[PDB]
Amino acid sequence: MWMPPRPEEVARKLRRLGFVERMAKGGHRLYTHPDGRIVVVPFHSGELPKGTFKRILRDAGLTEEEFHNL
Ligand SMILES: [Cl-]
Repeated sequence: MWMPPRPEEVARKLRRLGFVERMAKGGHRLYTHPDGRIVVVPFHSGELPKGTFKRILRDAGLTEEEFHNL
């Protein structure tokens, strides 16, 4: 089963990989990693739509596995 992740849990996992928050405005935050990945995450809702979660994984350069273990 598809379990919609919470945006703040996604942000904690990104931060554990070395992404750092560079903008916070309008209920969104933009995170960059030293290797140049750039990821925007919406926080206005408590859970992310599937497509937004899959956009975040794409832009973060992650698989589901790596994601869940952080
Ligand atoms: Cl980990």
